[PDB]
Order: sequence, then C-alpha cells, then structure tokens
Amino acid sequence: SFLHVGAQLGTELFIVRQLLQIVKQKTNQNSVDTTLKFTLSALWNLTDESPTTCRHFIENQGLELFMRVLESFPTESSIQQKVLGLLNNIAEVQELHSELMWKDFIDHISSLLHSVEVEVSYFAAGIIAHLISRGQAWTLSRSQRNSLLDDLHSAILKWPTPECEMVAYRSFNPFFPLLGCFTTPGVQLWAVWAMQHVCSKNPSRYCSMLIEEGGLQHLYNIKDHEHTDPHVQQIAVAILDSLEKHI
Amino acid sequence: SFLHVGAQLGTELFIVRQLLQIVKQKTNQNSVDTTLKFTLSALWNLTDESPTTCRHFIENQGLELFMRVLESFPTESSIQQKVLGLLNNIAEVQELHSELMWKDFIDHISSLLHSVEVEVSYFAAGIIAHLISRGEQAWTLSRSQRNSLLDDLHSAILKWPTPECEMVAYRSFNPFFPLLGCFTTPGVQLWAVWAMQHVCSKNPSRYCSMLIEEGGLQHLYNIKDHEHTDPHVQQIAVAILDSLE
Repeated sequence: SFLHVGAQLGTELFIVRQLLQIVKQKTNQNSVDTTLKFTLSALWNLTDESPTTCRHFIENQGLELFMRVLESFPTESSIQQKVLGLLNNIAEVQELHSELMWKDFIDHISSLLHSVEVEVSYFAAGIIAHLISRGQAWTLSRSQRNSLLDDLHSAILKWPTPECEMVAYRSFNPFFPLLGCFTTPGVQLWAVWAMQHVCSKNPSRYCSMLIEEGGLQHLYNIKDHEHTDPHVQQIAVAILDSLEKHI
Repeated sequence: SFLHVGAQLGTELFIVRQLLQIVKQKTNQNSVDTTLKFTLSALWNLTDESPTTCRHFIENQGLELFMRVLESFPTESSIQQKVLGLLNNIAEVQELHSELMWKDFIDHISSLLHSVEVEVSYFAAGIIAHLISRGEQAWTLSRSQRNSLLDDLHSAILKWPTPECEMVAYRSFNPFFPLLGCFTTPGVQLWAVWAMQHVCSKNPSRYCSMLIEEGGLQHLYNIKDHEHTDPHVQQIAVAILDSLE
C-alpha cells in the first residue's frame, strides 16, 4: 500500500531535497565520509534520464552547493567524479542549458578537464561536450568556447585506457546528437571515445544496446563524410570493426 | 549516466537508511515537523510491493524505531497512520513474518486496533489479519492472544464508519487474495473484503477494473458459493460482486 495515487513523485523530490541537505552539512564539516560519497552517488543515480529531478536539483540551488563541494575537496577524486557525473546528467537536458551558463561553473569544469585522473576529466569533458553541443545559446565568452573545444580535443587524446568501467549507461541516445556535430571535432571525439570505452569494458551489455538503438548508423555516417577529423574517424572505425564481429 | 550497473539498489537502500535516521532524529526531539511525516510517507511508499526494502527496514532496526515513534506520539493521527501503513506493507511479506512476532509489537498493534479513527485502526487490522492468516503453528507467541485477536479484528471492522477522503492506495490486490481463502479465520476474510469494497467504492474507475483483471472476481465468488462461510464476510463479498457486475 501507499498513501494515495501519485504520491511517489512528491517523496522523490523530497528525497532529493534531503540528500542536498546532507551534502551541505557534510561540506560544512569538511567530512569526506562514506555517507557523503553514498549521497553523491544517490544524487547522480537519481538524475539518470530524469529531467524533472535535474530541474528540482537546480531549483533547490543544488549546483551552487556542488560548486562549493568541488572547492572544499579539491584533491578528492571520488567526490569530484560523482559531482561531475550528476552535472553531466544535467548537461544532457536541453531545457536547463540556460542555468549552467555561469562562468564560475564553466571555470571549474575547465579546470577539472585537466585532471590527471581520467575518471574525473572524462565527466568534465562530457559536460563540456554537451554544452558546446547547442551551437549559439552560449550566453558567455566565446573566447572560452573556442578555448574549451580545443582543450576538449587535446585532453581526450591524452587519456589512457581506464582500469575499471568509470560509468554506466542505460541508453546511448544522448550521444547521438553529439555525433552529428562535424563542425566541432572535440564533441564527437568525446562521444566516440566514451562509446568505445564502455563497449570495450562491457561488450556483453553495451554492444547489443549500441546496435539496437541504431548507433552503428551515426558511426557509419562519420566513417566517410570526408570532412571528418582523423582522430574521431579512427575511433569510429575501431568501434565499427569491433561491433561488426559481435553480430 | 550513473555510478555502475546495479547501483540503483544500493542507492535506494541508502535512502531507506537515511530516512530512518531522520525519523530517529525527529523522535529524539519531540518534533512533529513537516519533514518527519514526509519522511514517513517516503518510507511507506518505498516499502510498497518491495520485499527488499522492507527487509532492509527490518535489518536497520526499523521496527523498534517505529514503535518508539508510536509510543512517543500517541495522539498524532497522520504519524500513526503512516507508521502502521508501512508496517502493513511489511506484514504482507511472508519471509519477514517471524520478525513481527515481537510481544510489545503485537500488544501495541492490538491497542491501535481498537482506535476509532479509522485511518489508524485500518492499518493495524491489516497487520493483524496478515499475521494470523499464516496459520497457528506460525504464531510463535501467546495463542490466547492469537485466538482473541481473530475475534477482536472481526468486531473492530464491524464498528467502522466508511472513510471520507483518500485513506490508502494500492498498485495491485494480489496481497489480499490469500486472505480471501482463510475460511478458518473469518476476521482475515472480512478485513480483506472490507478493504476491497472501500477502495472499489471510492475509486471505482481504477480499483474495480484492477480487481477484475487480477482475477479477484473468482475469489470473492468462491466465497459466495462456498457454503459454511461467515455471514458478515458473505454479505460484504456478494455486495462487492453485485456492482462488480
């Protein structure tokens, strides 16, 4: 049983509010705790493919609090990873691209792109790619826009093969618009690198999902559009020549 | 994106633990805040049709905490309602039966069984019905209290006025159907059909079609043509049927 019909969304948003409360309080104590990491993971999971909870997170000034946690734990790679994963989920929601147009946020993301932990800079790069995705809606410095595109492209190619699988996905759909951005080599470079990574680590899961959602097409279109970045093209053909073996 | 595969289960159980922490906090303080009852509703909803988070609730001392909530706020309508609703969700899980066989627990539930605010006695009755529905040997406590409760349940339901606004909601009637077959213990049957009738009379657009699609017509109707059935139970059952037509 439960209280009444439709009562679960209210409790979901209430849970988001209370998790933000625990984040704020653990930040005030400077307590990198097991419960703090669990709370950041919970927030990250709840924002997965749910723009309503992303909007509730933003409307409860969650991103300001996440800037604060980034600044109060500058060396904690796990904290940064979970924070940036949630912020990536937000960067995927087009209706809220407006409220990530804030230079303190963009500055912290650009700084975290140069982390020597690929588990951190990967999500920094994802945020960056999904923000440059929108052509300009830029609302800020075009200096910083061009700078961060170039930095995206360089940083991706400086990445090693990760040890674990740094992330999970239930759908490759948010990657498909980033694959058509032939104008922005870094964005599709991040997309192709991430898909390659997840199928290389977990083919059992993501090969079937990548083919079923029609992504082999986006890859094949990149394959011989002659206005393609050699690096993006090489990653695309590698993904194809691995996904072709698996039916 | 999310942390890793299967992380959603860990996140949900962590949420259960933290909500229980908020409950213990606002019970140590005698603070009946908005967030306390919202936490109670959140826990209640998370326990709906999910044996897993109910098991986690029990494993995180949730039973003792909830009865501390009961003993510290004996006048609070919504608080007792939500507590007893979550415990009703626990009671429908057979594997956790032995956990609810606590003496003080059954005592408090039998006390709240006789409360006149139906929003409370209803869920207390649900707990007791599900408990003694599982047989005599399964009752590891005072059998005197068991065979007294299967009468006090019957009596408490007959004295019930019909509720006003939304008291409860269900996603499926499947936990009720095993109760409908307890001809040996007619209080269980009577609670089951009374609940079905109430929810089908206030929200017929949802619940009667749900009841038919889940095949409850056949159980109510078995009660119909099963002779030697309790007269109150039979009355309510044929009543549900005659407009389920």
